[PDB]
Formats: sequence, structure tokens, C-alpha cells
Amino acid sequence: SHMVKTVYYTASSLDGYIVDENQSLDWLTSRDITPDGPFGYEQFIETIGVLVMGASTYEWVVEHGDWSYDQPAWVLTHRPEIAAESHPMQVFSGDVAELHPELVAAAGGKDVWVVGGGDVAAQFVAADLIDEIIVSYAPCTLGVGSRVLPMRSEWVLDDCARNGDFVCARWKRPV
Amino acid sequence: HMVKTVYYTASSLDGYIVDENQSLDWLTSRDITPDGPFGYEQFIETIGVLVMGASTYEWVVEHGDWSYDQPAWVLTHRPEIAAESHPMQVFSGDVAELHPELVAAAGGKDVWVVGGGDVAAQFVAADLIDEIIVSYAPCTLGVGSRVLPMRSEWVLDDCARNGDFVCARWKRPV
Ligand SMILES: NC(=O)C1=CN([C@@H]2O[C@H](COP(=O)(O)OP(=O)(O)OC[C@H]3O[C@@H](n4cnc5c(N)ncnc54)[C@H](OP(=O)(O)O)[C@@H]3O)[C@@H](O)[C@H]2O)C=CC1
Ligand SMILES: NC(=O)C1=CN([C@@H]2O[C@H](COP(=O)(O)OP(=O)(O)OC[C@H]3O[C@@H](n4cnc5c(N)ncnc54)[C@H](OP(=O)(O)O)[C@@H]3O)[C@@H](O)[C@H]2O)C=CC1
Ligand code: NA
Repeated sequence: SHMVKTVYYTASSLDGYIVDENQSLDWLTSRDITPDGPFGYEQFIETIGVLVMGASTYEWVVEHGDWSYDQPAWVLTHRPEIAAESHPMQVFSGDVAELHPELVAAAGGKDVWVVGGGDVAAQFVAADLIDEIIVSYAPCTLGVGSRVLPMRSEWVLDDCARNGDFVCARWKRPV
Repeated sequence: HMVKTVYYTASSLDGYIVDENQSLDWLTSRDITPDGPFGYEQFIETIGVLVMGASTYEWVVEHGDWSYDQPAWVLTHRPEIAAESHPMQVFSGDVAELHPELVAAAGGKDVWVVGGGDVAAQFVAADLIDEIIVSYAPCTLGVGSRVLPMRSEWVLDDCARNGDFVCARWKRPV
């Protein structure tokens, strides 16, 4: 029970890249993870009432397996045609600060999850709307790729914990 | 024991060490606990030799703000940069060539690869790093010198909070 929080929760290489240069997540997919442990997906997703993601993140979701989530989803895109029948969603284009009160209203008192990518998260951080960042670092470097949070920003560390092959850490907005 | 080679460095949470203005500003007013988990004091006592790039050696001499009594090797093509105040052996070339000498001078303690990311990557590429230990500061930089600029795979040992920092240690697969 809190005011609705907006949280950016993502996996990353230990050196700060999500997606590699070849546009894939193979470095992520066969790692040990414990979805019911510390910062695990099972406890996290129960707190969440709505998803928001960019166009590439949405395309990745509709093109790999069939990740099923119960919450409504918003996609930041100039391309409505991306919509797949397997993943219905609401398109929004423009300033995320205008979208944010609708996400909070659509979340049913639960939290807003910023799925990615780093450019979408930075938009929310530049509008001052991210309350928490949760990064699960995989035990590899990539050197190059999409950056986890491509800007200058300051946070307060809450804590970190190992979860399988991952280092999971949560930071909070300074007050 | 077996002499290990360890890359131990601070980084922003998003993977940059030196910022775009060539400074370590965002690092210096942060709470850390030297004798805590992965803290500097417990680390340094396991170290018998240091090795670092030219730019790191220059900042250390110019900020003159840090002490050490292990012997130090500096990877530089400008052996002119040496300061009497911070003694060191110059080496240039393939670090795989230098690494037997570091290990023999380590007196059975470990070799600390200080930085930068480029120097760490040359060791990793020659399969010479046994452990990476990164202390992540609670900030992002977006750009700057990369913590480890190459593709590599590791096994996670563990992480722990130390003051403002997330510290984590990964090991070479064996
Ligand atoms: N680790 C994970 O959970 C997963 C990661 N991947 C994702 O693949 C992504 C690719 O990276 P990145 O490029 O950062 O991708 P994003 O998913 O953030 O997509 C960015 C694109 O979204 C559109 N967009 C972003 N902001 C707005 C806006 N305010 N208004 C309208 N359109 C906007 C633009 O596309 P356009 O103009 O063409 O519409 C832009 O190119 C990774 O970042 C990662 O998140 C994939 C699956 C899972
Ligand atoms: N650990 C930390 O958090 C600290 C970091 N620093 C900072 O780090 C920064 C330096 O980082 P970075 O720029 O990555 O540089 P490095 O310290 O790794 O130095 C890179 C330079 O060292 C030389 N070099 C590298 N490899 C070799 C080789 N095998 N043989 C011969 N010469 C070699 C080259 O210089 P050349 O050919 O000219 O000799 C190269 O340009 C400094 O700007 C400093 O501010 C400072 C204090 C603490
Ligand atoms: Na609505």
C-alpha cells in the first residue's frame, strides 16, 4: 500500500547495455534466475498495474516466444501498425509527462512499470517521474549496444542481492 | 597461494569510469566503508603488485592523493611520464609478455589491474584476469570511458552494498 510508484525494471550487461549490437538478447536468455527470490519477477509483477515501453521493446516482445502479462500496455511509437493481435496495446506519441497521469489512472492503485528501452526510461527521468530503478546485471560484458540509462542522473541506493546468475540492485529517487 | 590477477575499479551504475570532462568528480563525495565488504583496505592487503595505463598513472601523480608500497608497472610509450614521487617500471606491448614478470614479482600475493578499461580489456583478451570487482556508484553518466569495453563472460561470485555503492565480484569461468 503506497501512492502509485513508477519503476524502471530491466536486465543489463554488468557494463550497462541491454540489447547487444546484433539486436539480440542471447547473452541474457539461458542464465540461472530464481523468479520467486530477491527482486525476482514473481514478487515484482504482482505490484504492477500497467506497462509502458518503447516501440523496439514492443517489437521484441511480439517476435520472441509469448510472454503473457495481465496488465494493460502502452507503447510509445509513431507506428500504430506494429500492433500485434497477440499483444493488444495503446499507442501514445510525444511527451511522456502528458501520458503519465493516464498510466497512473490505468494502474488501479498498483504501480507503473517502464519496461524499456533506456531512451524511454531517460524520458521519464528527465520529466522527474521515475521513483525507482531496478537493474539485474547479467555476468557478462557487451562493450557496445543500447545503453541502460543514457543520461546524467543521481539516485539513493536501497540494496543489492544476488538472484541466480544476477546481481540485482534497486536505487530510489533522492528526496 | 596461486597468484590471482584482479581488475578492481569503481564505475557509474551504467558502466562508465572517467566522465566526459576527463574527471572523477561524481565519485569523490560518496560514502564508502574501506574495511567493509570488497572495501579498499581489505582488498589492498591481498595485493603484491600494481599495473595501470599511462592516463591513470598521470592522474595519480597529478592528484598525488593516493599512497601504495607495492611495486607498480605502467603501460606507456612515453617513459618520460615517470615521477620520482611514484616509482614504477615502464612496459610497452603485449601484456601477455609482461604478465609472467608481474606474477613473479607478486611475492605470492595478487596483481591489481588498476585501469583504465582499455588496459583491463587487453588482459581479458589474453585470458589473464581471474576476477573483476566493480563498485557501482548511485549515478548514471551516459557517456565516458567504458568499464570493460569488449564482449566477455564470467561467473558471479557475490555482491554486497558498501556505503553508497553496489560492490560485486565475478570470476573467470574454469
Ligand atoms: N531486457 C528486456 O526487458 C528487453 C529488452 N529488449 C528491448 O529492445 C530495445 C531496443 O532499444 P531502444 O532503441 O532503447 O528501444 P525502445 O524500445 O525504447 O524504442 C525506442 C523507439 O520507440 C519510439 N519512441 C520512443 N519514445 C517515443 C515517444 N516519446 N513518442 C513516440 N515514439 C517514441 C521510437 O520508435 P518509432 O519512432 O519507430 O515509433 C524509438 O525509436 C531495448 O532497449 C530493450 O528494451 C527487448 C525485449 C525485452
Ligand atoms: N581506477 C579509477 O577509478 C581511477 C581512474 N583514473 C582516471 O582514468 C583515466 C585514464 O583512463 P583511460 O583513458 O582509460 O586510460 P589508461 O589509464 O588505461 O591509459 C591509456 C593509455 O595508456 C597507454 N597504454 C595502454 N596500453 C598500453 C600498452 N599495452 N603498451 C603501452 N602503452 C599502453 C596508452 O598511452 P601512451 O601510448 O600515450 O603511452 C593509452 O592511451 C584518467 O583520465 C584518470 O582521470 C584515475 C584515478 C583512479
Ligand atoms: Na485509459
